[PDB]
Amino acid sequence: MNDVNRIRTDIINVAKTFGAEYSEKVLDEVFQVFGEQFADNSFMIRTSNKQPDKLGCYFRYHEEDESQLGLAWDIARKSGLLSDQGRPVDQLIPEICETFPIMADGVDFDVKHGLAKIWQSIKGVVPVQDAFKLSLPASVTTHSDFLKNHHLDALYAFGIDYHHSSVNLYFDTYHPKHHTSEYYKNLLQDLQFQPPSDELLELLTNNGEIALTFNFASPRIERLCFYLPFLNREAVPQNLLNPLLKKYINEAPALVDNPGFILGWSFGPQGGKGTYTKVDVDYHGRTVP
Ligand SMILES: CC(C)=CCC/C(C)=C\CSP(=O)(O)OP(=O)(O)O
Ligand SMILES: [Mg+2]
Repeated sequence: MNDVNRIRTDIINVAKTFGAEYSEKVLDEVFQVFGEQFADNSFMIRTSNKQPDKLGCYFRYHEEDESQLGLAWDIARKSGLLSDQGRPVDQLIPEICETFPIMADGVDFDVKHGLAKIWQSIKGVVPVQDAFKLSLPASVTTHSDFLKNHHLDALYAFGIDYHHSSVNLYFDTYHPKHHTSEYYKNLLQDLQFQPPSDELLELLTNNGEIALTFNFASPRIERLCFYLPFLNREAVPQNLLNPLLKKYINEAPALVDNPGFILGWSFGPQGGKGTYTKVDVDYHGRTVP
């Protein structure tokens, strides 16, 4: 119903409040094809401090209704919101669906630039080596031993970023080392990424998902991401947050009195790009639990 319009209104108010580059011409075209999937599925609105003074704004949804799997890529292609510009990421979603059983779908949207990402989550966990036969970046295969050595072993999902022509591999935290802070300090050190704070190293002991980004332009792992859920606003560690992101924890729209959040900590090479914070609000309240 109006549920689509509440959502669209909320995104626009979020961008305007937090200084995110946005286009309504682009938001309209997205909502024409997808607005109903935002009302009917697990749905989150994200901001990130990729720049210190201005948050960018994204909105995402996951489809887990089995009968609807693949519909998102079909309607993104058919609608024209995702074109096939020949780039190496353009074949990845078709390759994934032939190789693995798919259990959930998702697409990510940039509020200025439109459709940014497509997700596929495997039916179950697979050894990351099973992915090596895809046209993934060469940096996945060349890092097979690193992956094994840090138990980034258990692949469960893909993100295909058509904006940055990169690939996120998502790993389940199966190993007892994945619940010790020392592991995350040593992983980040082995990558020569920005070391994390002590507050975050303690929180990371409860960590749930680890993601790594590969791109076709680089022989290097580009960045990694840790993710943690938080049951409501006040559960979120205020001290690890940009005053703009503290604000977002307090004002972010939801269709529920006190929504949960997923936070993401992206780390990149020390002294470079890729080390910032992502804040997703559980807009229906039915995703973090
Ligand atoms: C829509 C759902 C269920 C989850 C989306 C948010 C989440 C916790 C993880 C995947 S989004 P992410 O990999 O963090 O995107 P990038 O930072 O790689 O651009
Ligand atoms: Mg659904």
